[PDB]
Amino acid sequence: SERDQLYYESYSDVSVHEEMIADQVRTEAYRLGILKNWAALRGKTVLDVGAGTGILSIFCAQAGARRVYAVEASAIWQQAREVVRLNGLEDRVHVLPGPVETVELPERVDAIVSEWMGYGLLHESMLSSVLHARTKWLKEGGLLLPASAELFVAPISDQMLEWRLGFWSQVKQHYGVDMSCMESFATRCLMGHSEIVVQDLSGEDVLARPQRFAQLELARAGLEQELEAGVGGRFRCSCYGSAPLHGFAVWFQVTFPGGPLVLSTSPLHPATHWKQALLYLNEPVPVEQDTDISGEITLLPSPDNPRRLRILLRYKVGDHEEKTKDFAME
Amino acid sequence: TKSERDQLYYESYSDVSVHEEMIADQVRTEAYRLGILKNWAALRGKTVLDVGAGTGILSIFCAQAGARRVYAVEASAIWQQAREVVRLNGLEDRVHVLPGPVETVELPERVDAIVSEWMGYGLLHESMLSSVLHARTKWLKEGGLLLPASAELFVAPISDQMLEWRLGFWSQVKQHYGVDMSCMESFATRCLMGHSEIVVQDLSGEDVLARPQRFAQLELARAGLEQELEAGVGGRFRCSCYGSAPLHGFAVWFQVTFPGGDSEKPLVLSTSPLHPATHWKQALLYLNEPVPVEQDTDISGEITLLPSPDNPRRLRILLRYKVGDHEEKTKDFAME
Ligand SMILES: COC(=O)c1cc(O)c2cc(NC(=O)NCCCCNC(=N)NCC[C@H]3O[C@@H](n4cnc5c(N)ncnc54)[C@H](O)[C@@H]3O)ccc2c1
Ligand SMILES: COC(=O)c1cc(O)c2cc(NC(=O)NCCCCNC(=N)NCC[C@H]3O[C@@H](n4cnc5c(N)ncnc54)[C@H](O)[C@@H]3O)ccc2c1
Repeated sequence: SERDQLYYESYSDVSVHEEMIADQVRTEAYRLGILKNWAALRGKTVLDVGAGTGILSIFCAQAGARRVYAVEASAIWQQAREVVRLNGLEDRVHVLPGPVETVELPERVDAIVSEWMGYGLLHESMLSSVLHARTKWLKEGGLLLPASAELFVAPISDQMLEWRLGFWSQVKQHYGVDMSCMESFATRCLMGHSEIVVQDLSGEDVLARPQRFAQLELARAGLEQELEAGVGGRFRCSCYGSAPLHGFAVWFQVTFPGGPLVLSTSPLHPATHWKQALLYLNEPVPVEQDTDISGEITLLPSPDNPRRLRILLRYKVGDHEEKTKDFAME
Repeated sequence: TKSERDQLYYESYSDVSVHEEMIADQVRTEAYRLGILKNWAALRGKTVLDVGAGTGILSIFCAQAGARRVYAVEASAIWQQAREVVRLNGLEDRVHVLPGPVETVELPERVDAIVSEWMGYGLLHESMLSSVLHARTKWLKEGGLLLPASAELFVAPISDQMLEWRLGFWSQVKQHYGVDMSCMESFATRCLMGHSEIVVQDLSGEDVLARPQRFAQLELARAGLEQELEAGVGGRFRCSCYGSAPLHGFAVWFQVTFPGGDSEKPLVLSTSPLHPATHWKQALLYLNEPVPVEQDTDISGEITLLPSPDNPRRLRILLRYKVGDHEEKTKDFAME
């Protein structure tokens, strides 16, 4: 309650809603994903879980929803009421303040729309709120937007990290002072920790074919029990070539029903504010073409904080013995 | 507490990231390189104290400039890496890395010169200045050399184009997505401008609304400078706007100046938005809301850099200001 209240009012500031709507890959994907469901939303009722400024609710109205209930727990709900009023939709889009867990809707709804994903998919873990509203207020077999999330893992050779490690071998060319001996210290500092690092990679950093290691269907009942215990699964892949293996990037996509539109955070797709979630090994591990990497990745809430993402990594490079690493978000 | 702050600072400077930023800062590292090498005559065969040596790169520049002995004093765990950096370049006979605070180090001798890179954001936030002044009094010989010799503080009124774009962003949602969100503008201004925090951000010359005014100078060689630091480094200013724009507030930045010696022309390391970027960026002091001004609009007031009452290392800035015919206003800022 102390946490929930502190977590909600982190969204009472403009900067995080600005960043979300300024992410055009995200916002266009949601806009299209909603509008493309015009046939299934037309004449139907909708619950926007965590409506924020209310922009997703208004796309739902544009898709022909007859009513949208925009439920928002933080102070930003006042802005959304004015946005709705300003767009002339106060008769069809109803901003209700409070947590979706305890708000009273006038009715069960035909559809849920929500943008609930955090870093590494489940950090902040608003997903439990969405699934709570599904059970309580979505009608049987009702539409969820997006409908599902897919998790991906790929082994990586991070060019940024390389450049930072090799920075110390370059100081001589720049200023006449040799500093190559700092490299191992830079390695321990940048890789030896146990934090999930949130950073933008590109296709150049991907060391093998991405593997989908879990799918979460939002419409599947009892998925709330699974989240507390951890979701994820196993993977196996083979390296493209020779490079220092730095670890793994984890990312996700969300899929809207076809009416199929996919919002991807892959480093092979245009960048989003989510970037990717990097799991560095303690030190770089040389690999070559067809090196076999297998393992298991599990996304869990942290013991100390149920909204903080933790990731249990088990891996095995070639024949170098199975290792594990325990990661938590900063 | 102080033990909380000191442990957070040990841990920070014991980590590679902050040193990578300072050395990657080519404007800074190169100025110090030229500023030191330019003073070879003063430094040839003399002794040097490097206050806060970090990785030792400044102590090595000193040895490269002809110094016979350099004491490279560094309080964080990074002293161990600097010891290896000195050994790698074959300098451990001339450069001695000593761990710990400069306040408690014991040198074998007093020194001919002090070099230090001690400047925080807005010059004095997190400042190692008091460490440098303490080493000056205790270890520098009479008439010894200080590198850099001085710092100067500058203020300018600003129309921050990036801030403008964030303020107008909500007015541009409809053209992009069909949803009118221009009612958000007032709310965004309150968030982005209504706080009392100093914001550290890069600006360009396009942001500077009037001639930058130097309002203070710090001459490191002056004994009893220490008393001015606790009461306030500050000064008064007046300027006239270049043209029409919304006035968002003021930018504060600094330069430091190395003595000429061989060339007599003084090398300046600048953090002005008119000069190449550095990691110090600028300290922005936003008004509660934009104020429209035009060509030759008068702007005047007083700026005082102070320590915060709760934390002496945390920079506080008192801004008193007057825009044209508006009434004088004040706003009290602290670093986040
Ligand atoms: C100086 O600053 C820095 O340096 C900084 C550092 C960062 O690390 C920064 C990180 C950022 N990124 C970030 O924060 N999030 C990116 C993904 C987030 C995941 N959440 C999500 N999808 N958003 C929509 C959620 C909306 O639903 C509401 N809601 C929640 N539960 C509810 C419930 N039960 N009932 C009703 N309403 C509920 C919320 O109130 C909100 O309106 C941004 C800025 C950052 C800045
Ligand atoms: C037993 O020791 C502990 O447990 C300890 C105790 C402290 O109280 C600590 C206090 C710190 N605070 C601090 O650095 N604030 C500055 C922030 C902006 C300005 N920085 C800048 N422009 N360049 C930094 C250049 C290098 O100067 C070193 N240094 C700093 N002050 C020093 C001193 N008195 N003597 C010797 N070396 C000192 C740093 O470590 C750094 O590498 C850090 C670490 C500390 C460690």
